[PDB]
Amino acid sequence: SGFRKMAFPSGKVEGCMVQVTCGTTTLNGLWLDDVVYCPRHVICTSEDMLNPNYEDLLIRKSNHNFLVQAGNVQLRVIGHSMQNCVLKLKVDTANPKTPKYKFVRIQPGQTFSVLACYNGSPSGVYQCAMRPNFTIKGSFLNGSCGSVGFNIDYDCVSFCYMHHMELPTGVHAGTDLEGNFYGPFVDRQTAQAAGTDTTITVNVLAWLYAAVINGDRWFLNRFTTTLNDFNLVAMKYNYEPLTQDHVDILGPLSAQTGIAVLDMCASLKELLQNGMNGRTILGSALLEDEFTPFDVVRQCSGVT
Amino acid sequence: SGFRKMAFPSGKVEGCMVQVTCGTTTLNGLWLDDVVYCPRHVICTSEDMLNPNYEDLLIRKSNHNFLVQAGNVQLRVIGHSMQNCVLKLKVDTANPKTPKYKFVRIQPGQTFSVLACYNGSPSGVYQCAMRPNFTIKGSFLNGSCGSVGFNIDYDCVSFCYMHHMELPTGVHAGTDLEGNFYGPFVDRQTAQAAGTDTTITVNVLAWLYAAVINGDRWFLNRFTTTLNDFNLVAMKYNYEPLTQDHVDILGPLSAQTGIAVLDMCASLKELLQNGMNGRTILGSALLEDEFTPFDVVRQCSGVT
Ligand SMILES: *C(=N)[C@H](C[C@@H]1CCNC1=O)NC(=O)[C@H](CC(C)C)NC(=O)c1ccc(-c2ccc(OC)c(OC)c2)cc1
Ligand SMILES: *C(=N)[C@H](C[C@@H]1CCNC1=O)NC(=O)[C@H](CC(C)C)NC(=O)c1ccc(-c2ccc(OC)c(OC)c2)cc1
Repeated sequence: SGFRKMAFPSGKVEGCMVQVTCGTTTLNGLWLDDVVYCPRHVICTSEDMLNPNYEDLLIRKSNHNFLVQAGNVQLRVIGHSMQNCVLKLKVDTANPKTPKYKFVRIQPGQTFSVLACYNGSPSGVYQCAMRPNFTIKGSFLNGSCGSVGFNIDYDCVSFCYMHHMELPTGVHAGTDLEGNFYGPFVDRQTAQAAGTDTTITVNVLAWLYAAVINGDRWFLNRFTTTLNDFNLVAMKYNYEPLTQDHVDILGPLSAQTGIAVLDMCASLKELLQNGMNGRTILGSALLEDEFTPFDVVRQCSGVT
Repeated sequence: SGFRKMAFPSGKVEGCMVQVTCGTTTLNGLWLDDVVYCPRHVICTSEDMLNPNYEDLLIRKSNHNFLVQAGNVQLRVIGHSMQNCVLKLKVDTANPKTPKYKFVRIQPGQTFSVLACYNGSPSGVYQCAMRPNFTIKGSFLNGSCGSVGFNIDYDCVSFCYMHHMELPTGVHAGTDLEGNFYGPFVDRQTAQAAGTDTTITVNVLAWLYAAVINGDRWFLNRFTTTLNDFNLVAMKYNYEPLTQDHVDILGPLSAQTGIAVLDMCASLKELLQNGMNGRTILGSALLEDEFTPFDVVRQCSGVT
């Protein structure tokens, strides 16, 4: 009965990772059915990444310029189209390991597992959150583009993220599986100012609930607050304003711990204004905000 | 170019997870070749866990009392033997998804990925470290026993851990894949005092090196120390004594950052004696010690 940052089992996703090569650039691709999805800047020369006119680059590209490798057995491309910042390649073979899958655009605050890939082979898996400024604080090196972010519900994989770029502040930006960027970002080597990153307030509260479940409960005080007053101090500390919707999501958690949601906001209020005083909650000296209420429940329920 | 707690891709391991049921108790099993490994306390009734005489329990067990399920297709047991705290069942079918595998006993401080399973289906994956007192601080609920810990080197899976038990301090204990417990623990519902948990000193230094690689470098001071003097303050702070062996492991990291290992020990010395002063390193306000020098390199190298 512990609590750690968990990631979805990656097996169902590794069976879709291929290596896509165009010219000299090589990256990762997602092979579902007879289609392979990859970032469109695979057609970019290392000097064209400064200001690329992607439309006048794809016209000079034919099918045979794309070398799709799934393991040491390569795939023949038959058709290729572009959708926003994603490239779609039609291959003469449907991936026999294709799972039940879905393309969903997630919302700021939601979490997902990331399968970091290099040259089409998986290197590792870790859990990420979509920050309110639509960036993510992942770990990515050269060739990691095309690695995807995903959730798993029983047997169906929800593909929500594909890696594209690293921002000047060290964080990361990418697109949904339809090629549409999360946030006001474009595939272009230029300084792109990410917005101010607020803290996902509803996630911090769910994390504090997972602590009470896990014996760590020194932070519960004898105070209380209202949703309006708690919100007022939350904006001074760059926290997301808590809505009645958020309160209702935490409700299941509130029911299992017997601590009203508004009373937990009170303990978080005094925690924000007075600090942890060198103490730690669930082995961290910071307030963690990359655990959605859903994540806490499924971890304390053994959801498979 | 970020740094997060990564876990090995789990795909090669999920293909070995089965459900093992004996009487009413049901847990997870590791199906490699024509053998299935599982914790021996599957033969334990919920009242016999207080003081179980495992030898006089296995004799009253035959082959047909063990229901091995791999998915919704069940396996017939033909032979069963006991090895320390592990149970081995001979099945009439070799697992066609068996990988290149190995059974290795790891050492305190080493890290491995954990595939948390329930009813034979995987629920998630996270990274763990073998604490110097031979416990681990994982996340485990009822039915998680038989979940394994593993490392992956190219194509070969190194099975090092199998979950057995939770200790009173909230941490976890288990065996190697030969049934031999890590530490002075036994499979028995009784208060088992874990030893004092020291901090894996060599791991903290490697983590500080990953920070310098990642731009976070406010902690490097203009001081220096010797291995002997640094060790003296390390024992007052319950840190593992640093050996010349540890220094040589960090060497590759020392070479990439240009910071002598002994100078990094100096920065860690003053960090231990003066605190972070509310600052954070790599997004944590604590000194992290679950990153081996190997883990840092492979993450900054894209090892697949
Ligand atoms: C995909 N394979 C990579 C993955 C990146 C590179 C290494 N780590 C990653 O996460 N994608 C890219 O390299 C894209 C190429 C585009 C899509 C054509 N570009 C970038 O990731 C990138 C990095 C850095 C800057 C940058 C410019 C100017 C700065 O000064 C203010 C600055 O400050 C640090 C950064 C731009 C684009
Ligand atoms: C396997 N399926 C489980 C997994 C455990 C239970 C829930 N979380 C886990 O990690 N294994 C067990 O339940 C084993 C059974 C043995 C091997 C026959 N036992 C325990 O995990 C266990 C838990 C707690 C105690 C305990 C006793 C006395 C205390 O008071 C001082 C105390 O303090 C908290 C704890 C013993 C054994």
